[PDB]
Order: sequence, then C-alpha cells, then structure tokens
Amino acid sequence: DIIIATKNGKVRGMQLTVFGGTVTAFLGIPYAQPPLGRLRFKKPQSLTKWTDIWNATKYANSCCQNIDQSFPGFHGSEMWNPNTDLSEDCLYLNVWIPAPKPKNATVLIWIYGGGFQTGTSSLHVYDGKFLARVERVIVVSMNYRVGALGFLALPGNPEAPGNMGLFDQQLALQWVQKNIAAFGGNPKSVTLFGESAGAASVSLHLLSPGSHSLFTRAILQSGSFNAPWAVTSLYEARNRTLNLAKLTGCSRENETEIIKCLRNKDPQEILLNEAFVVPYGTPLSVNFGPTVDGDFLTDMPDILLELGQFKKTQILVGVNKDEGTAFLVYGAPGFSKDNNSIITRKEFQEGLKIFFPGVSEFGKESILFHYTDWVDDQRPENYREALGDVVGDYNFICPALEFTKKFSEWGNNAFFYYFEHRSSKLPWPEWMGVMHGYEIEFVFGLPLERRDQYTKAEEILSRSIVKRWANFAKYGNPQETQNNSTSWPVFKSTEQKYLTLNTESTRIMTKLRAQQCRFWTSFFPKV
Ligand SMILES: *[C@@H]1O[C@H](CO[C@H]2O[C@@H](C)[C@@H](O)[C@@H](O)[C@@H]2O)[C@@H](O[C@@H]2O[C@H](CO)[C@@H](O)[C@H](O)[C@H]2NC(C)=O)[C@H](O)[C@H]1NC(C)=O
Ligand SMILES: *[C@@H]1O[C@H](CO[C@H]2O[C@@H](C)[C@@H](O)[C@@H](O)[C@@H]2O)[C@@H](O[C@@H]2O[C@H](CO)[C@@H](O)[C@H](O)[C@H]2NC(C)=O)[C@H](O)[C@H]1NC(C)=O
Ligand SMILES: *[C@@H]1O[C@H](CO[C@H]2O[C@@H](C)[C@@H](O)[C@@H](O)[C@@H]2O)[C@@H](O)[C@H](O)[C@H]1NC(C)=O
Ligand SMILES: *[C@@H]1O[C@H](CO)[C@@H](O)[C@H](O)[C@H]1NC(C)=O
Ligand SMILES: *[C@@H]1O[C@H](CO)[C@@H](O)[C@H](O)[C@H]1NC(C)=O
Ligand SMILES: *[C@@H]1O[C@H](CO)[C@@H](O)[C@H](O)[C@H]1NC(C)=O
Ligand SMILES: *[P@](=O)(OCC)N(CC)CC
Ligand SMILES: [Cl-]
Ligand SMILES: [Cl-]
Ligand SMILES: [Cl-]
Ligand SMILES: [Cl-]
Ligand SMILES: [Cl-]
Ligand code: NA
Repeated sequence: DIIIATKNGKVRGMQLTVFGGTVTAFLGIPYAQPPLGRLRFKKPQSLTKWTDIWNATKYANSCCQNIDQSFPGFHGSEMWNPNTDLSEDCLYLNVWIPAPKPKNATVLIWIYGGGFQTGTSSLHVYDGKFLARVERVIVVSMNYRVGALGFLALPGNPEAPGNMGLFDQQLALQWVQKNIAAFGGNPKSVTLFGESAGAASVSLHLLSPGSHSLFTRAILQSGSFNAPWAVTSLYEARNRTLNLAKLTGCSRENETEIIKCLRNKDPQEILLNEAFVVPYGTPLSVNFGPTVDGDFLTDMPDILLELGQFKKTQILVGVNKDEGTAFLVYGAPGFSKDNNSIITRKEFQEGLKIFFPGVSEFGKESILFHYTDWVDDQRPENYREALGDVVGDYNFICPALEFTKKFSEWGNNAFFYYFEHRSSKLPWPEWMGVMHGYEIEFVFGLPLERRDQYTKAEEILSRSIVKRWANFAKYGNPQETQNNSTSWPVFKSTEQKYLTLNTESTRIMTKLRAQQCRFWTSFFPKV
C-alpha cells in the first residue's frame, strides 16, 4: 500500500511489475477544478483539498475531441485514438515512480501531440513505466483541453481568452513544482518533452514567462512553434470563434453574450461544428490552436525567437526521415495505404492543391519547380516521394532546423537528431517509410519488452535512445557514455552537425535538407 501526501490530499497509487522489478504508478491525479459549465473556455482554476484518499489507480477521462474514422479497424490509425472515456472533466495527470521510492529523481514531463485538437496521455505508446524502471526517472504526463474547448479565442476577453490548454499544461507543471518532492522527485531537474503539437507546446513554454521557472530543459520531437500549423493569427482566431457562433446559432452582438451562449451548447454540438469554422482545410489543419493572447504568449513568437527572448537552457530537437507520408492518405488523389501509390505528375499537382489551399498558383508552381527536377525522369515512384518530402519538409523538418538554429545562436547547447529507423512492427505500408509518430515507442522503451516481438536490433536501439534522453534530462548532454557509442556533437549555426538514429551505425552529418530548407525558409514565406 503506497500513499503519498500532496498539498491537496493523500493519493493512493498502484504497484507494477516491470522487468523483474517494481514501479509505482499513480494514474489519474486531478490537477485542477473540472472546467465545466461556467468554467468552460476559461483558464484552469486551482484545485482544493480532499481528505479523503484519492485512488490514483486508473487512467482518467480524455478531454472532449473528434476521433479519426478514416481507417476503422486499422491499428495504424486507431492506436492514436483516445482509449478512455471522453469528458470535459479531463484535467488529470499521471506519475510513475521507481520502486523503491527515489531520493531526488530527475523528472520527465510528457506533452502529447494531436494538432491541438486531439490526444491523450493514456495511450500505450506514452506509458512511462519502462523509463521509470530502466532509468530511475520520474515520468509525469497530463491531459489538457484540445480543440475549441482548449483554444477558442475572443482576444483579451477572460471569458474566452485563448490558450486555455496551454494554461492547463502550465498548471500541471506548477503541480509538479509544488508536489513532486513527496514522490521522491527533484523539482529543480525537470525536462519537458513532447511530439508534434506536444513539441510545439514545449517550444512555447520556452517562450512563456509564466513557464520559465517551472522546468529545467526541453526535448522537441517532430514539432516547434514556428511550424506553419502551430500558431493561429488573431484575425483567423476571431473569424473562427464567430464562425462557430454562427454554426451553433450563437451569433450575437455582445461578444460576452456569444460565449455565454456557447457554454449552454452541449459538448457534442461544439465538436461537430469545429471542422467547418474554416472554408478550405487540410489534413494538417489546426482549426483551434495557440494564439498571441498577451498573457501566455506576449508577442508574435517568431519575433521572440529572432530576438533572443526565451528561456536560456539546453534543447534536444529531432525529426523522422519520412514525416510527411502519413498525411498523404488523408486526401491526396491517387494515394492509398493499401497499394504502392505510384501517382502521376497531374496527381502530384492535385495533391499540392489539397495541402496548399490558397496559396497562389505561382506558389504551388514554385514548390513543383523545386521538387520535381528529376535525376532522373525514369523512376516511377518519383512524384509519390516528392509529395511526402514536400509535406514533411514544409511542416516539420525545416521549421525544426530553423528553430534549433535560431535558439542556438543565443549561446545555448542544442542537439539535433534525424530518426531513420522503421519499426519491424509498422502496420502502415513500406512506401510510407520512417513515419511521423513512430519514434515515440522507441523513446518510451516499448522495445525493451522482449515479450513483444520487436527485433533484437530494435531493443538495442531503444535502450540506447532511452539512455541518451535520460542523460539529457539529468545532465544536459544526450551521450551514451559506456558502450563506445558515437559521441553526439552540439548543433551550432555554421556547422549544423546532427546525429542519425538507426539500428546499423549512427552517424554525424551536417546541414540536413540544406537545399530544401533554403526554399521553405527564405523563399516560400514570401508567396
Ligand atoms: C472568414 O469566414 C468567411 C466565411 O464565414 C464562414 O461561415 C462559416 C459558417 C463557414 O461555414 C464557412 O464556410 C464560411 O466561409 C470566409 O469566406 C468565405 O469563403 C467562401 C467564398 O467562396 C464562401 O463559401 C463563404 O461564405 C465566404 N464568406 C462569407 C460567407 O461571407 C473567409 O475565408 C474567412 N476569412 C478568414 C480565412 O479569415
Ligand atoms: C491505389 O489505390 C488508390 C485509392 O483508391 C482505391 O483504393 C484501392 C485499394 C481500390 O480499392 C480502389 O477501388 C479505391 O478507390 C487508387 O486511387 C483511385 O484510382 C482509381 C482508378 O480506378 C480512381 O477511380 C479513383 O478516383 C482513385 N481514388 C481516389 C479518388 O483517390 C489508385 O489508383 C491505386 N493505385 C495503384 C493501384 O497504384
Ligand atoms: C536535490 O538536488 C537539488 C539540486 O538539484 C540540482 O542538481 C541536479 C539535480 C541538476 O539537475 C541541477 O540542474 C539542479 O540544480 C538540491 O538543491 C536539493 O536539496 C536536493 N533535494 C533532496 C536531496 O532532497
Ligand atoms: C480506494 O481503493 C481502496 C483499496 O482498494 C478501497 O479499499 C477504497 O474503498 C477505495 N475508495 C473508493 C472506492 O472510493
Ligand atoms: C455585454 O453583456 C454582458 C453580459 O453580462 C455585460 O456584462 C457587459 O457589460 C456587456 N458589454 C458591454 C459594455 O457592451
Ligand atoms: C551496453 O551494452 C550492453 C551489452 O554489451 C547492453 O546490454 C546494454 O543494454 C548497453 N547499455 C546501453 C545504455 O545501451
Ligand atoms: P501533430 O500534433 O500530429 C500528431 C502526432 N501535427 C500533425 C498531426 C500537428 C498538425
Ligand atoms: Cl504499439
Ligand atoms: Cl532515373
Ligand atoms: Cl553508436
Ligand atoms: Cl537531405
Ligand atoms: Cl531557392
Ligand atoms: Na522562386
């Protein structure tokens, strides 16, 4: 029986057997007042004592959100869907700890992706018990509001100010500051880590003065706040808030009256209209995301980044070899997960239309010009490969590299990875390669479980990544120092060295996608 006293009450956890040892898991601790009724669309409110032993013995509700129904029955997509009840009452967090209780353990705090519209901490690929067992760190993860319920904005209006879900993440870091010593944690050694929209969220906590003192270091997997999908403009945000009002018949003249109307709507009506607050959309659409609210985010974040206005600390930033492929089967003509998807030039051009809505005709042509100068015109998989590269370079790889670069220019050590291993167990087709999302299970250590059908080379790759991630958290340096591993150099502007992660031999390379990112980064933002 393990009871820990928190500032708010006692919590009971549960014991788990992991690799012939024991981990204590406290799943589903509340960290804020449920954001129901009058609290819907407001910032999270702090929680008050219970007294009372809260049983933290199962995952809590995931936050309200639309689900992916493109491939029913398919594990590839469905493994990403929520696996606990959806509810507005979703402001909970999990803590895994080594057994025996550690003395002053480094803490890893996971923030999930999901386009800011979906996601939950209770996915099996986010389970923190292998890390706690193997590296003796504390792993913490939290649910935070997504979609309109998390990011609806009527700028400056405390009834609906924007960024509520970022504030939920933030109030969870506060909970770790106040409470993690009780569990054997070190509040002075906390590393935030996240993937996709979770990584962009980590990058914005680097920018937020309210977050500065709530953590030590940061890890960004496939995402940064300068990615083109990560920040909504004040103009867009309003248009979308009002379009939601119109679609739910909540149009008004008094903006606070609009919000009052939206709080009477049932969670489901709001969810069902979210998708149309926008005329055109893409498979990377973030209808309701971060905005500049003058609170969480004080200025346009590109300005903050450029001018050195962020937390000074080390970062670890990486991307996967084939970020863009997963998205091609959510609407690009000629694509399918059930065949090899050899598309034509005309289909490629149509695909650009899906992913670059408007986007001038000249813009789309320039993308076509940069990516289709074949060497050579023979290769039938040409146009199919070019479209995924277009998508992953624009949306993930080039913003990550540009982020790392601008961050490093202010003096801090930074380390960049390029993840090139495709899981032996991937249920997606071979042509999709090293997909977005599929480093996560390696970082969380799932392949350490032999019972599980990953190869030997995969167990070894994972064990090594886990060590580097843990050494980063504890010591600011992602080395694996014992097994003659390749040493991981800092990423500097000028050299831009990065480390490749794969089962065969890991290399030090330079200037990833140099020629492609010159296009996305200097030229395209003009069109
Ligand atoms: C701001 O919104 C307008 C339109 O407002 C929207 O109403 C919503 C209920 C939604 O269903 C959406 O379809 C509708 O657009 C956007 O302009 C729209 O673009 C096309 C033009 O062919 C029309 O179908 C819309 O009716 C038209 N506006 C209208 C109705 O006046 C506009 O793009 C958007 N501005 C942005 C992006 O900030
Ligand atoms: C790979 O499949 C795609 C996707 O669409 C198809 O999925 C297949 C597995 C099959 O069941 C098919 O009936 C299903 O619609 C194919 O794209 C389609 O190409 C067909 C050619 O008959 C067109 O009629 C469709 O409009 C087009 N689908 C769309 C709208 O995206 C694709 O041709 C196929 N390519 C191969 C075999 O290499
Ligand atoms: C726990 O250690 C505290 C200091 O933490 C520092 O050392 C490393 C953990 C590293 O991550 C640094 O960034 C931190 O500055 C110390 O002040 C506390 O008193 C310790 N608490 C205990 C042992 O109960
Ligand atoms: C919490 O769990 C304990 C131990 O299993 C149980 O005895 C106690 O009644 C529980 N409290 C509840 C069910 O609210
Ligand atoms: C709008 O209506 C709200 C509803 O209570 C009210 O509080 C507010 O004063 C009104 N705003 C103004 C000043 O127009
Ligand atoms: C070091 O290598 C041994 C085998 O020689 C292996 O079992 C262990 O997992 C390795 N440690 C790390 C952190 O990779
Ligand atoms: P991520 O948050 O993706 C989920 C892994 N990204 C694309 C989904 C934001 C648009
Ligand atoms: Cl899995
Ligand atoms: Cl060729
Ligand atoms: Cl190595
Ligand atoms: Cl390259
Ligand atoms: Cl160019
Ligand atoms: Na050009």
